[PDB]
Amino acid sequence: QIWQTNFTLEPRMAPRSWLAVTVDTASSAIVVTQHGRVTSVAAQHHWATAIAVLGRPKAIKTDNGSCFTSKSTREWLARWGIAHTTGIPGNSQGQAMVERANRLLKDKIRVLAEGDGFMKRIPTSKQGELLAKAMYALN
Amino acid sequence: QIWQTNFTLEPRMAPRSWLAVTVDTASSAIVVTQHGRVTSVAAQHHWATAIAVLGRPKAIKTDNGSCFTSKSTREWLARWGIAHTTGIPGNSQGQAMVERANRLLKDKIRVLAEGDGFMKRIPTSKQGELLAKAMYALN
Repeated sequence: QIWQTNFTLEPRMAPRSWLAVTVDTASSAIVVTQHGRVTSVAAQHHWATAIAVLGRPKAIKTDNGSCFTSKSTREWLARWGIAHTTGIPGNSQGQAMVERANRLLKDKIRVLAEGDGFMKRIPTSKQGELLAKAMYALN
Repeated sequence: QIWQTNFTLEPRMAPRSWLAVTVDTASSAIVVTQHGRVTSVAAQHHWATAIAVLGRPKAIKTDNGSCFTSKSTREWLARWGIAHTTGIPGNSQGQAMVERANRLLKDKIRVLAEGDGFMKRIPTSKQGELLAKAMYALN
């Protein structure tokens, strides 16, 4: 398994509107979690969840954002025995599949939310299940 | 897919020490989430997560706890098209596999926690990743 991971901003999910998104490259399966801020520890929390969902990957591709190049994240990945490659934001080889997942997720979130009567932000108490439904639907 | 679901109390995970545990009967895969209280909505939040991890099941077996027999939970399951069977707490046919999962999970949580130097409660900031690690290890 080789994953692509990024963060994408989704105000429908505010306050925890920073979505950490992983796509498994061979299967196209997605894992998404919500966060208040993009940080090294948010990335690590996200991947911990993703490992529990998909298994432990051999490698993860990210961009060169601080949250991915930090000593903390380097060490977390090493502790897990997961290889890491980084490129510039949006590079195709390492980020095009996760960027597609971002777009698919945002469209799905919008459609579900609007279907439930939410034309703008999703009420806080409804976000977790809606996000899980979007993940289910896409996978 | 037929699941067995229950709640089990794990003080190492306090304050959100109520663990909602699902086992997929054919694969023995487990999904676990943390909760502060056993409620109908906690069960629903748990299953929403479980569907995102395992897929939508045909049926779920639980005990006859309030959180499972409520109008709210009946309706949530119906909305999802998931059949439900209930029995007395601990009944074998519908709860023995999830009770085994409870025991496997609690042992794993203890071993991981003690390995990290936590002889009693796990620090709050460390619980989510430790729980995800336990789920990964068991699956």
